[PDB]
Amino acid sequence: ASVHGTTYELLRRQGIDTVFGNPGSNELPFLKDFPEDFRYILALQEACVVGIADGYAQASRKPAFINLHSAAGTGNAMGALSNAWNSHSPLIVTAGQQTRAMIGVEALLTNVDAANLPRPLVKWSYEPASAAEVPHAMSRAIHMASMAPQGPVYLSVPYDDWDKDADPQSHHLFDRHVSSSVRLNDQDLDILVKALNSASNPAIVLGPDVDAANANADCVMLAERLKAPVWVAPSAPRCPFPTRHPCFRGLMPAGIAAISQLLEGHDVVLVIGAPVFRYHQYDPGQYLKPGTRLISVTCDPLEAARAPMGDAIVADIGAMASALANLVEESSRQLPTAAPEPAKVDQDAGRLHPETVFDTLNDMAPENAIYLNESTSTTAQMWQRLNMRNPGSYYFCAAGGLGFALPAAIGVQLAEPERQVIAVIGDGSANYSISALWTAAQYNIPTIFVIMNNGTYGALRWFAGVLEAENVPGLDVPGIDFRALAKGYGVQALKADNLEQLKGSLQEALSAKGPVLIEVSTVS
Amino acid sequence: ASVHGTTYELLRRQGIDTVFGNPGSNELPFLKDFPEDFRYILALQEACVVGIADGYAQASRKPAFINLHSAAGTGNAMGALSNAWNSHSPLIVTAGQQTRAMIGVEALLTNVDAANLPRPLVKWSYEPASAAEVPHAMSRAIHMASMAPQGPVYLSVPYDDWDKDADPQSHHLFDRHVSSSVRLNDQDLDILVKALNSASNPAIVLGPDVDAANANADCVMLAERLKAPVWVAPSAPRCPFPTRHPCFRGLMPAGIAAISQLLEGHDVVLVIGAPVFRYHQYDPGQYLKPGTRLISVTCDPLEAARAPMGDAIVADIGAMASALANLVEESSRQLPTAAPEPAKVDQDAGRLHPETVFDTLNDMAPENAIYLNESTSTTAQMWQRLNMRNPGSYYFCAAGGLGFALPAAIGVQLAEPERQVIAVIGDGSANYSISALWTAAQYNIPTIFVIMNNGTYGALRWFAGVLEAENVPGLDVPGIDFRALAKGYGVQALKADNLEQLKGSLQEALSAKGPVLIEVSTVS
Amino acid sequence: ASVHGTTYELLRRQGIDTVFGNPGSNELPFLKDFPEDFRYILALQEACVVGIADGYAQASRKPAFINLHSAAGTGNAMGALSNAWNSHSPLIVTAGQQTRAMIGVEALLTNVDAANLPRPLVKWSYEPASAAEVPHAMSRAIHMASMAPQGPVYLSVPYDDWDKDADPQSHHLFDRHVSSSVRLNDQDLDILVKALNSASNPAIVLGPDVDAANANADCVMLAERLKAPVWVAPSAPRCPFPTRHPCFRGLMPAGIAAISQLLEGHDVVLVIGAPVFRYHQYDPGQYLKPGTRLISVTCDPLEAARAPMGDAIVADIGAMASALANLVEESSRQLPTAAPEPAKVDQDAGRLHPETVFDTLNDMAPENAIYLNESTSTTAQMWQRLNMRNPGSYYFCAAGGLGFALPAAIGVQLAEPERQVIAVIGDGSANYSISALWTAAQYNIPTIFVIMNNGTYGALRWFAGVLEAENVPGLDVPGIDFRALAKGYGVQALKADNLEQLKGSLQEALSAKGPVLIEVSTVS
Ligand SMILES: Cc1ncc(C[n+]2csc(CCOP(=O)(O)OP(=O)(O)O)c2C)c(N)n1
Ligand SMILES: Cc1ncc(C[n+]2csc(CCOP(=O)(O)OP(=O)(O)O)c2C)c(N)n1
Ligand SMILES: Cc1ncc(C[n+]2csc(CCOP(=O)(O)OP(=O)(O)O)c2C)c(N)n1
Ligand SMILES: [Ca+2]
Ligand SMILES: [Ca+2]
Ligand SMILES: [Ca+2]
Ligand SMILES: [Ca+2]
Ligand SMILES: [Ca+2]
Ligand SMILES: [Mg+2]
Ligand SMILES: [Mg+2]
Ligand SMILES: [Mg+2]
Ligand SMILES: [Mg+2]
Ligand SMILES: [Mg+2]
Ligand SMILES: [Mg+2]
Repeated sequence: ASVHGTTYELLRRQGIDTVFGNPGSNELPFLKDFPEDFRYILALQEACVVGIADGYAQASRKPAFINLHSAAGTGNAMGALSNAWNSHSPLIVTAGQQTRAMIGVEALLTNVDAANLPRPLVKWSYEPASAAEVPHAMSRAIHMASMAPQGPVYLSVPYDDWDKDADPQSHHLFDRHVSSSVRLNDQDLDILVKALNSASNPAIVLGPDVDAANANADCVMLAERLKAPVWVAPSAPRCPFPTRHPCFRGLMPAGIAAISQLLEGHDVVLVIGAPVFRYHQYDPGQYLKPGTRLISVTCDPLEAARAPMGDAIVADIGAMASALANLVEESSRQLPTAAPEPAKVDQDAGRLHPETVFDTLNDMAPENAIYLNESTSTTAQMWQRLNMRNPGSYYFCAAGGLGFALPAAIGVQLAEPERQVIAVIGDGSANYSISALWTAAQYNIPTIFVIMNNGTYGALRWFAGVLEAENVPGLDVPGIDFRALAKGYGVQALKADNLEQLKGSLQEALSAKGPVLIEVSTVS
Repeated sequence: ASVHGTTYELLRRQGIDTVFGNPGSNELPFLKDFPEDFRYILALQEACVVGIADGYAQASRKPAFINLHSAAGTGNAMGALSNAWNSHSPLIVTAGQQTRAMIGVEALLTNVDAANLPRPLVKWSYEPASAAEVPHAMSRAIHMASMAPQGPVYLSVPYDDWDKDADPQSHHLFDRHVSSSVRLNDQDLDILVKALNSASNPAIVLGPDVDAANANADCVMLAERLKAPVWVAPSAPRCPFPTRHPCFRGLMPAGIAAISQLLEGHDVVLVIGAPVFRYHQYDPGQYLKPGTRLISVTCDPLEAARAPMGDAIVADIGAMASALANLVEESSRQLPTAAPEPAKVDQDAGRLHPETVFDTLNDMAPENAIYLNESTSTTAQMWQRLNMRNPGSYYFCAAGGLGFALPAAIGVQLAEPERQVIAVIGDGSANYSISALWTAAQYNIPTIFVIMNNGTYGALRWFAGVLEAENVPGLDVPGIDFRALAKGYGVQALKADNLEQLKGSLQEALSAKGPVLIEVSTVS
Repeated sequence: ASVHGTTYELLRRQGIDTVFGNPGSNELPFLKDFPEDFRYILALQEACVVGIADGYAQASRKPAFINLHSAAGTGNAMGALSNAWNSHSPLIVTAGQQTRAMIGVEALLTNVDAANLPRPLVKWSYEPASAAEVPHAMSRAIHMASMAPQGPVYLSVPYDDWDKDADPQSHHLFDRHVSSSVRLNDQDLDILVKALNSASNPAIVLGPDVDAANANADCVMLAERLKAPVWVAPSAPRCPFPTRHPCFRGLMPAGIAAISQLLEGHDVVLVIGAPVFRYHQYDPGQYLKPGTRLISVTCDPLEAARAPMGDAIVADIGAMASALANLVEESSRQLPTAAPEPAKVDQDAGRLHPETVFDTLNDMAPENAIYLNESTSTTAQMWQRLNMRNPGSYYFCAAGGLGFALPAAIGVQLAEPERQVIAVIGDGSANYSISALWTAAQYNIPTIFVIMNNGTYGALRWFAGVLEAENVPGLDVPGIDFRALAKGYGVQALKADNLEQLKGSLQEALSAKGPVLIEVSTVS
């Protein structure tokens, strides 16, 4: 069989039925005779292609397959790959290369030294040495993306390879299964369990790999047994815990001093599925104050190695959370009391406070809504004001790279047609991947986009305060008409200039059959 | 003095007065106290930032300075860097890094293994080992970008470096001059001149480094003296010769067979400032037929090494073109006859043929117009139908990466306020860097954008023919309203649905004070 | 024709007739049917292979061809490649790779991600995508190594490629010539010449690229015309000037302060063919004192960019030295006074002072001897005490990596059979590449090896003084019998335990027909 036929058979046998792409000449021999059991999702720029695929992979908890055009297409996607690396997203990024005989003369569209292009943002990067072994290289890519710690991989394929005969041993690839579903050996697990049972004032911190593993419910059980407060680790890309559960204590600020203050007094701190820690802002102080032992469970050796404190165990989050939840004793300590309800902020008949927007969303959205956040100055309020009961309910750019949420919201909605996706995106952030809107229109993917328009890069004004930076250019973005941008790409466009309009526009959007963009005038 | 103060002094002393950027926290300590003799040009996404800077650099024939945000911002610009590499654009790309103390824990916005990120698309990539040596690193970056063969470079700077004391010997950097303005030694130059003088039927092929060097007029003199036909090398990123000069024979098709047939019969072919050759489509045949000797003058050792045929000389294009033009004898052969005028294609009262669009542009645009091309199915007709008499009159994505022309047209217009820039961009290509429109509106940069809307990726339909590729998904882009997109970013939007409307809209756009977008309905 | 046949034809047509190698399975399809007009030089370890080839290339002023075994062979040679990079040695390093079909499974002897292995120590590194284009890749490698600035390159070739059919257009590669023989344009050259003519107290500093270009005689004329003192730039890999010419001022110490003190009072300093500057030890101070302008002529853009001071011109050293020597005016100033003769140090009838050894060598060696230095604590004395009148008379590890001189002395002797090579090597340094001795015995290459045995890493004891480092382990190397090592590899072994024995052993060695090693007992 041809490399083309064999490769699509491998993909379908490994569970893949969707190609996210932006096409070019080097990809036509791969895309031709596109099989009837596959679907192609076109996006108009490669940051959008990868963002959509990323959302889809994160929500589906399965690998997503991408096809880009040579160096220029790969290059346009590299900011998106930076986020995918930090979120451990299983992305198989393929890019078409020139014919083997043209690479050395560097014909137009040659991807020069291709394997090096996406580094250091991929787990594995490769250009096969022969056409016949392309299916083997694709198998390697699929498994490298899917094994813990999951992440993006890159495969560059010369376009003349697809019509060649595949290695006739390729069929052994089709049904290979690779497991990383491992947990600490019994002897050492029993020791850890005794340490948790012996703690007088334990605390738990959860990161995004909990939600990726769907270990949320096991973490709820563990927190209830230990009667322990639970925080989400800073710079959170996902939500690993029901945010109105009595044990929940919210998002940790991404500051060294802020976090060691929160942990003080807790004799054992158990961190599960997070780096230790994804700090951000300048906030100097102690990593960990005296009297606290930290134990980290992570799926990623790189995280375990770089932690500045604590013991670590490298294992599967799902398997470890399930084991701990079922082995620890039920403590007779008092169960924590829930955090108080957020205060209502007064809202006059003018521009909307972000607190008003989140309170209104929480009042009106379905209880299984999925939120994406790229409204960078309002994250703390978002976490306080949205009740997110279910797994898979929150996404935020895991490497801080803007241009994630708008396309990712489309991919999430494609993966989860039964759950309403609502992306809350600042006016600045919306531009990075604005053309992704077209894909929602074209494929009638009913994502709701809430644009928080205050005319400025607001979070950068906050950082300017922290960093004592005055006379800084480039912080204001006046003169963008988001309803016109939405019309440009075929998406229904509503406005909300006051609270009454916000309520009406959301009511309408939640009743719509296609995607809807709401431009909200928010306070500066 | 501080690293901040010393670095701005180095930049101004080296002739830099403009920063193209999209800001973030790691860049605030660089951008604060922004000096009064500098200007900042904001763009909304980093492919746009780099495209604008690239157009500015290419048109101004001087380095452009860029400031991006860590890995995510750098990553978003990597497709743009692929084009810049191929066009030898002197781009100084700086990116802010986390504090030195935070890199090791990989805080959010740490650019991990930063120097490797932009490779292989840069000449030089570096992260300084100490704050005090940041000015030295910047000096190295400036000169690496500016020396032949010019190209992009990358410097990653931890944000805590800017407030530190600079090396007190940094002042030696300020006025360093580095020259690569070199040409072949007299003995070997005389040998080359004799070979040209005795050729019976010479031909000349010119590439983009001729236009970069402003060697165009010297090449006209050389062609007139040798009485030689002149072609532009394939996949042309720039125009190196007056396109209605009698010697001019047009753009070479980017095909191996096509080019060897054109050169057949010419005993000596002199290639100046081009790779040998930037082939593209599948078009197998001989590189060079018997009876022809090829001599290449290139500024780039990499080009010289990879040519499949001919002798090469690595030298400055300006210096070599000037020397040759002034040393060769005047041949008594007949001057080549000018190419025939293109035929006027039949045009009814409906959608526009591209030939009609180019004929109308050529009739109406000023003689010193500057064109950019990202209308990928219409390039051959564009070259035939636009009379471009002056240097610096044409730009096309040098690596074939879409998303170049829209932002680059803004940078070119900023560099050349006295020359009307007209970007001819397909409906597909327009989306890659659509947000760049905002920069033209905000800074009132009066670029004209002509969107050729035929609803499809037309060039990919053509490639599908050559590659015999049927049932290919993703080739159509219906449902984009470009007038609404322009309104979204504050750019005046006109329509042209037929020839009368095209004439009217162009007359208006040529009389406008700000940027204008014209959406032209073209034939499928 | 086969890839094998075509590749050997390319090598011979490009002037290569010698393969330096250590063989393995992946190289047998290349080495089989070895052409009768080629010679193979075997060495027993790959650092030795590369060092021998390096000496041969440097002395012959032409590229040398190397064949190593996969990753392990390449890896064993990487210290040698570090020296080759710094000396701009034109080395074509080929390494055999596994068959294409086995690279992806990573069979034993697969060179994984091969092109990245030798980086950053090579100008170009590549693994061809198709067998048919291996001759093209070899052409690229030859020209990349040979173009200014010359340096090592790497090509990894799957072993199944050699028997495949070569691209039948490969014959266009055979006679390609690339010239980098360029110099500054007339206008700017005349400006430089006027600045040199107007200088009141010029100084000249010369580096290794002068000797590589055989520009030595032109630099002598330039110095005589300008009546200027001449230094050799620090950490000198080669000798660019007659060391007893009256202008010669010796080797610059490799310290920042030391060099600015030496240059004080000189209004113009012209540096030719050197980095500015290859400092070594800690010696902080001013790079250049006020009142001194520095102008650097270098063949290497990387050197020009990183200099912390001065103007620079990137051009061919041969072409520029010849041009300047012939254009400058004869100065009316007095010629510099020759340096005084070195003093004779007291020498008893016991162990030899190094000064005694060098004085004796200078008294006895032929005037056209070629010296190599890897006696690290005695370099200053060697430069003061050896009269080297001719080009090509001195080599020292250009990156400071020990293991160079012993093998390189064999390659230099192979390249220059009419000049006696004398390598002066410390007892510590001798061990790094000791097995190279076998190649001298086997091929009867009559190098003389003078081992300076003082039982210690003496230069490191000096650095420990500068760095105030006490209680350092590993500085002594007692108990090595060099006469036994020489016998081990079949090289005649003599001793010199006092001055009379040194005189006798040198007289004998200079009359020998094969290689000779002399173990000299030197003071500690
Ligand atoms: C690709 C990329 N470029 C720039 C930044 C820096 N970024 C940090 S937040 C921010 C402002 C975002 O503004 P907006 O989306 O309007 O939200 P606000 O801060 O106003 O709530 C910027 C530009 C980034 N993180 N990623
Ligand atoms: C970044 C990037 N992605 C994809 C491609 C492949 N590309 C080749 S031409 C083309 C179609 C462009 O369509 P349009 O601009 O409408 O012009 P037309 O071909 O219709 O004239 C595409 C998508 C590319 N070259 N660069
Ligand atoms: C590969 C390598 N390893 C270690 C060193 C460090 N090196 C600097 S000089 C020196 C001592 C060499 O001793 P010897 O050759 O006996 O000469 P001496 O210093 O005694 O004159 C050492 C080990 C080096 N330069 N290169
Ligand atoms: Ca067990
Ligand atoms: Ca905002
Ligand atoms: Ca189109
Ligand atoms: Ca000249
Ligand atoms: Ca010693
Ligand atoms: Mg409305
Ligand atoms: Mg990279
Ligand atoms: Mg000359
Ligand atoms: Mg390496
Ligand atoms: Mg003997
Ligand atoms: Mg003896």
